[PDB]
Amino acid sequence: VLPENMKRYMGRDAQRMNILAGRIIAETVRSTLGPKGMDKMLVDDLGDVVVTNDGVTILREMSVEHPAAKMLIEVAKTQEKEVGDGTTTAVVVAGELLRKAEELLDQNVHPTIVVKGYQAAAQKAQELLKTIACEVGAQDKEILTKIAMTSITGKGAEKAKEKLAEIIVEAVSAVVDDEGKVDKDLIKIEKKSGASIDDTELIKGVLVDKERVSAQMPKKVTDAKIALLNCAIEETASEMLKDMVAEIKASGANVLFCQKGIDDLAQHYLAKEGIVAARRVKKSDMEKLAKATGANVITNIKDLSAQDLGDAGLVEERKISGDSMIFVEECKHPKAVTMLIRGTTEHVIEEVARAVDDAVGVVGCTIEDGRIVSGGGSTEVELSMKLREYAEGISGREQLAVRAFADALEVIPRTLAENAGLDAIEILVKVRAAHASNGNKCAGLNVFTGAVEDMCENGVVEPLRVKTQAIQSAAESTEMLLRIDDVIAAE
Amino acid sequence: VLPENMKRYMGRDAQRMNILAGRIIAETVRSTLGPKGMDKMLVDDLGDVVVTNDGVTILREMSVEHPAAKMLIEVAKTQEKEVGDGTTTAVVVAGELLRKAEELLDQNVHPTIVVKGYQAAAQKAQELLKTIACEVGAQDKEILTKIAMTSITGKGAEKAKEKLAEIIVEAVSAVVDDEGKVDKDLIKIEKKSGASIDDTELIKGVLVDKERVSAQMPKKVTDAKIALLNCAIEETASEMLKDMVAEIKASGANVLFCQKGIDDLAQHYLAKEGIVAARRVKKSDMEKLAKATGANVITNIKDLSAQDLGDAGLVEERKISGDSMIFVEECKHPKAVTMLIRGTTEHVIEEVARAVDDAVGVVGCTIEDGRIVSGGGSTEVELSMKLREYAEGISGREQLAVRAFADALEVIPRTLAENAGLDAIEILVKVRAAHASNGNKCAGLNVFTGAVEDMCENGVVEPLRVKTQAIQSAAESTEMLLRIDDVIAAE
Repeated sequence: VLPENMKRYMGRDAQRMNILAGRIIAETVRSTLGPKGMDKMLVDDLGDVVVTNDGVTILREMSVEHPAAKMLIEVAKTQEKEVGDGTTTAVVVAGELLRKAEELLDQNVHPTIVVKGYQAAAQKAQELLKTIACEVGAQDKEILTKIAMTSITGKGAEKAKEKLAEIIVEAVSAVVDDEGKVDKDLIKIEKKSGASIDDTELIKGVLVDKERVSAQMPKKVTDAKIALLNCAIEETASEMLKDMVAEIKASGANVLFCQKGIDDLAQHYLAKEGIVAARRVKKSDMEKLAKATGANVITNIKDLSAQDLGDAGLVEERKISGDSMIFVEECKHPKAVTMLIRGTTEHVIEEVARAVDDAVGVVGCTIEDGRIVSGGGSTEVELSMKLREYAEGISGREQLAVRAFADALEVIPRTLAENAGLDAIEILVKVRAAHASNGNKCAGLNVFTGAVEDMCENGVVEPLRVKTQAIQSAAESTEMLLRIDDVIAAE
Repeated sequence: VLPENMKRYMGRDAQRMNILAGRIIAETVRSTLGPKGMDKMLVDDLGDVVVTNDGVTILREMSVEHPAAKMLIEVAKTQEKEVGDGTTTAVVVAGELLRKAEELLDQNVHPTIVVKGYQAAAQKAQELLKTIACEVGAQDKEILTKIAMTSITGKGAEKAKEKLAEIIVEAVSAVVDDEGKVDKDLIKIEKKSGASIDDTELIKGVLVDKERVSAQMPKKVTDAKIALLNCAIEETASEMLKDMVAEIKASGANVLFCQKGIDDLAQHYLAKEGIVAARRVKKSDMEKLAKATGANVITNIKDLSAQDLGDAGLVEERKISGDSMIFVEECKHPKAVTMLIRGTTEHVIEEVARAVDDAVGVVGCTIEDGRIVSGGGSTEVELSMKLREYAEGISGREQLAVRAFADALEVIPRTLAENAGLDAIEILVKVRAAHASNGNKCAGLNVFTGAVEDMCENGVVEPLRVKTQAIQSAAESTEMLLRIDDVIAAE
């Protein structure tokens, strides 16, 4: 009757295997979300040994056995590539969810009915998540720097947060054309040693990774006409390589970045005339230096010409913490802007590089939705006491659906209390009571002193595409995994 | 007396082996049919994980042990080649039927007897299944949509049932010649993203997934003379390839679709005159472009010529969902018709394409056969109560067998009760009672409210192709399988 891999589990047998798998990797992930947790150390196979707190990776490495348990990576995985933030959230409440869906299924529910609850309480939840929404519109600066600070919390520096959420709002407020499309690609993040957390600056242009070629070429130009060649100023020795260099100084460059190198004796001519030049320079390089400086990007070094060519307000080669790089400031029309990040080690620079990228992301969310929620746990307790009262509206089995799915929304505000060594059942009361009466806004779980607070007036708050995706893609993922009743296993 | 590998079973020994092999099988797949059916998770040696509801590939895969047990995919396998519908039917009430034929076999009686009831209860079944007939005409609209929607139930969308059914009945009622006959190959099924459920349409013609070869070619032709050139437009570079193109523009091709395509230089000749072309277009989008436009399909290009030639109102290359496709509407004489289909992903599409193709197979039989019946258990419970009082008719052994074959028909209707988690006892007396009385179209078992139900007056009803073959194929399978009673075994 079957063959090829076959040991077979319906009903109880089934329950066990899909609950244990999903419970598992929740426990995994429970104590990594927000201010109150904690670090994990992986090791595979290659005996290789790897500290991390962040949920995707964490289930990536760990070669899994449970196939059912494999379909749950899948649901943290599609929350990182998309939005980013909330890996954690989508998933954890995807295992909790399921525990609670066990108590029932042991009431012999018709798995039928329990889904007929958590669907109509997904849906309603949409109508809830949308109103607690405390609308503040798109380019208001106050709030931009409260969505940006929350882009920077639980992090190796949330400290900076006020200087990492400023030159960020200036750098996305400066990129986006026709209010309501929201571009990342544009904001590069360079990371150099020396400073503090607050000496991060926003050069209206492009800061690349580039020496001066020829030691010839003046180490700084004033009002410079930067060229872009993506393609060859290599030909083989004497003549060819002279005709390429005397045609750059024919058109109008002082400044040249070529994605395709330089020889010796051709930088000697470049520096003969007062032309500086930057070798090997990356095509990442190229496009940024194009919108910085103002450039239309060419093919070769042989089309290089002042007209497809830029305008730039200072251009020095600056050695910065024992490495040379090329700056390109005062930029006329930056689409797209680089933010210099001063910094600790490469590790706190990188992070203030990621505490902008996911800041520009998340504000490219308050362009397209200029909603703002709910200071982490906040909107949960609100959804709580609404959707409880929603339940007294359904009737039948779907009663017992929607009640359970509210009371498991208290999962996340709970653990972030517990992790915090707090009395849960006091605060819960504190926050719930203060949310029905203040609003969206006001109604928080602050870690610190331990009591309900204005994540708003702090503000401490996060974008709205974050909360939205994290809950939907999670919620419907764990009702798939709900619903397979029959496991015939095998490799 | 018997080789190698040996071991031998009758009666006790046997009956248990067979039955086991029977029942397991069934147990498996019972809980999968109807409103109420649950997925399954296969896995082979290879490692490959696999999620499927449908009986055939269920038993396909799962590499089975017992050679009697092998005789049991044969019986879901035939049911899928012919109609499709019902795989689950034939089979499950194949192995139930075997459970109850156990009670009597341990009764001692004469298999000979048991069979002797089951064949008269087949044949009188026939007489009952052509009365519960609620008979309409075949090219009516009402009952065309009912057939249509009952081809589109327990599925991915069931949803768009009513939109799914509209454009399928106008696609069938435009195919058929000489109201008797109900061809399938004339209805293509094109799948793109963008839309909702209800907005899928019926292009009186053919839509192919090919974009314009040559980027001179005019991107839109008004009153166009489509060519069909299966041939080679392939010659060696220069000359031979030109007078191949210059022979298209001689004829009166505007518009040209080649089964083998177009080199280089040829494109840029095509595109120089005004002639659009589509390269490596299958034999499939050949055929249906033929019927689409009106063409007679030809050998080569060099034949592609005015009269073998078509009439289409509209031919634009329109990027849809991302992707660029060639439309071919305004179709004078479609014998055969595309039906453009918008939802979701890949997946909601390809389902609406499969919820049409079964919808063109089961309207190809109320052409067939003229004739309607009531899903999920009008016909079963009605057989029940009639075949029951046909027992007290018969006298003998046969008694015993006709009773057990009726009470077996309570099977299906009842599981779909249990699976909704309702009470089967109170329903089955309500729908029996309702069906004696009101009629063959009207005594149902709606899972949703729970209660007996005018199939007919909702619009949930199924073809005839359908219940006819699924009860035949299955009945006389699983009494044949009764009747081997010795098992000598080898590897």
